[PDB]
Amino acid sequence: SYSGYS
Amino acid sequence: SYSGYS
Amino acid sequence: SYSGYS
Amino acid sequence: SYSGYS
Amino acid sequence: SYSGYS
Amino acid sequence: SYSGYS
Amino acid sequence: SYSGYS
Amino acid sequence: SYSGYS
Amino acid sequence: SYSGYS
Amino acid sequence: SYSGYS
Repeated sequence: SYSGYS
Repeated sequence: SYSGYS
Repeated sequence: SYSGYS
Repeated sequence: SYSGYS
Repeated sequence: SYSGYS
Repeated sequence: SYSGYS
Repeated sequence: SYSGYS
Repeated sequence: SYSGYS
Repeated sequence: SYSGYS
Repeated sequence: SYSGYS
């Protein structure tokens, strides 16, 4: 998964 | 999954 | 799933 | 699912 | 604002 | 703001 | 702001 | 801000 | 996974 | 700011 800001 | 801002 | 802002 | 703003 | 799952 | 999963 | 998973 | 997993 | 800012 | 995993 990805968590945060892209 | 993705959580946050893209 | 996706949660947040895209 | 998607939850939020797109 | 809030966007996503709580 | 908050974006994502809490 | 917060982005991601908490 | 915070970005990621907590 | 990725957590943070990209 | 904080970016990553805590």
